[PDB]
Amino acid sequence: DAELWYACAGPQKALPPVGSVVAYLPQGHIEQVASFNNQIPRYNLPAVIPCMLNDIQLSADPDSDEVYATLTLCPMSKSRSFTKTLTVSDTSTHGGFSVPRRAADDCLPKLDMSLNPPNQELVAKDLHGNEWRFRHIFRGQPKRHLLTTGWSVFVSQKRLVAGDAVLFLRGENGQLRVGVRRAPRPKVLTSPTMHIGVLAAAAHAATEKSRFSLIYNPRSCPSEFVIPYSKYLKAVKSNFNVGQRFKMKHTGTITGICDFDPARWPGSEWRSLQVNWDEQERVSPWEVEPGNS
Amino acid sequence: DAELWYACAGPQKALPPVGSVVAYLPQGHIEQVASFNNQIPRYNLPAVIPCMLNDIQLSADPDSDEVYATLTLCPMSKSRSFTKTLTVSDTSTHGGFSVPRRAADDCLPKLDMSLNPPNQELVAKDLHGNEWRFRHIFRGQPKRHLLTTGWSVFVSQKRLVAGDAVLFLRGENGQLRVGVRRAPRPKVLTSPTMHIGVLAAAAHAATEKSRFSLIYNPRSCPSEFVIPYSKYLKAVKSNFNVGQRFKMKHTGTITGICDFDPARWPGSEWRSLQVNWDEQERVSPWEVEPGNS
DNA sequence: TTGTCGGCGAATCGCCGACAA
DNA sequence: TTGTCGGCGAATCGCCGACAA
Ligand SMILES: [Cl-]
Ligand SMILES: [Cl-]
Repeated sequence: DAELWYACAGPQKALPPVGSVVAYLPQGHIEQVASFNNQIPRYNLPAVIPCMLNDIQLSADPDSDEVYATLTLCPMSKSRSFTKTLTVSDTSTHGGFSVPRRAADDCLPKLDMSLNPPNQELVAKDLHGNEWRFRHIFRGQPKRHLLTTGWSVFVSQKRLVAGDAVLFLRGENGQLRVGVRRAPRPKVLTSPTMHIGVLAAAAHAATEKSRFSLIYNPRSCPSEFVIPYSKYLKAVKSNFNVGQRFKMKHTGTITGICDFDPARWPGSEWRSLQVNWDEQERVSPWEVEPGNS
Repeated sequence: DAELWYACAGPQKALPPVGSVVAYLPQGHIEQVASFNNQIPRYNLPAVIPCMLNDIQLSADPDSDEVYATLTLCPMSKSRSFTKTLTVSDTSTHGGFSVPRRAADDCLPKLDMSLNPPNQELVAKDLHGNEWRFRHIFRGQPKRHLLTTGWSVFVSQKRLVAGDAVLFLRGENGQLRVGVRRAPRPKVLTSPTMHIGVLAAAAHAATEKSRFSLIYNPRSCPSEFVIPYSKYLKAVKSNFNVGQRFKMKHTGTITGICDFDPARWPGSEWRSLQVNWDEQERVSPWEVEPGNS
């Protein structure tokens, strides 16, 4: 289910539609793969590459549960939801799970309060179609919504620890969906060979106008690097200036406008906005909005 | 400890020494990275690349325990040991671990048989220096060597299942070492971008005579692709012929001698020997020996 | 509102010879 | 030689209100 995939990725995540023109930004692709590790031949590669979004394949690791997507590019010429950060008691083998009162009313199905105690056995599917059975009971003094039977098994099988978060989604159907967003945490190739591979594949696809492929790792990608081409153009046509107040979907002030990496990426709009927050320091024009909406 | 690293990799594994000339075989490097997944721009890349072995870095995944090495190449112009495949009872929460009688005598320290029952608390370090305490008891009827206290914890923490194997090494020192060899089982880059990255990095290093780097995954590499250059030359000078009997460090018969992939790797000695076993079908001259020693 | 706790009953865990392959 | 089993004692597991933040 695609709604579950975006929930585990992040609330502000929504990939461009297949068949639409997108702006491929290689600086951001490298930033993603460089976050997995810690010079190279210089390629004549443009800082932006308009591409047709040929295909998207949402995927999830079975054992680890991390979500990722495979995108195919070709260079050119809603539902009720809630998330809770798991506490120590939630993950402890001692007790069960404390359901936020707002979540049980706005997300979980309504219990029969005429029962004593009100209870139901919920059944939720994860990203791989596996069913999970939870007993949802309303007890305690003061009274509360708890998940008892089936919760600790869910904790051990998915190896959940405190600080992690559990997700629940209820669509129009009675079926429930459950997800996991783990707290922040080179096996096949070294980083320079990964770095070189990204450039050469993009270069070959750019000069030949042939389609290539990449992996999107949402929870390991600081800034999206496949954005709608229209959103990219409207950002370029925008004329930011020093001292302007901006906002992010947190507020700050633009302190400068210059290139982020003028050595190998001259004239690039990537992270070209020097900013200072009010309470990371280099952002792109398309991820900010003038701070007076 | 380097002895533990090679134990977890495999008995027939021993990398060339640092500072020696090695034969880099890109066909085998691709075979390794293609085993992690399931067309590309053609590169003028030779089937063998003599390189100086600049550095080796043995490493091990902390959580998963898989071993890998980072090698740095530059193109040019002993101890008592035993291994047991873990049974169901070994991994079951029910009992402990059955130590093979030959292992306790030839590897583990000698128990004081004057005790009743003979026992000692062993302390072994894993690949990351963590200590593991096991009670080694000699009991049962018929009598046997068992590991009781500390074994089931070792099973749960390392997530061991039946079919996996445990290793133990005893050097000249009293300190013991323990290892794990798990049964046979794309996150950051797609396979074509991995494929392209291997070629381009090797190509750039070959034409510029600059040093590059790669990852060796022993338990995911079917045939070694960084071998001593002398061993490669002596294989080329060898004149195999059809019908010759060969042996592998299993015996068979050579049925043909031709190129393995004449499309993109013409005139390559890689897997250039068609063989038929007596009881996989394409091997290289340097991994076989005439079957009459 | 909700995280943590103690309390017991339920249950898995773990060490021990008893047995065949 | 050694894998699996039953047997109990040891122990963690799990559901329940009681309590403050
Ligand atoms: Cl899916
Ligand atoms: Cl080491």
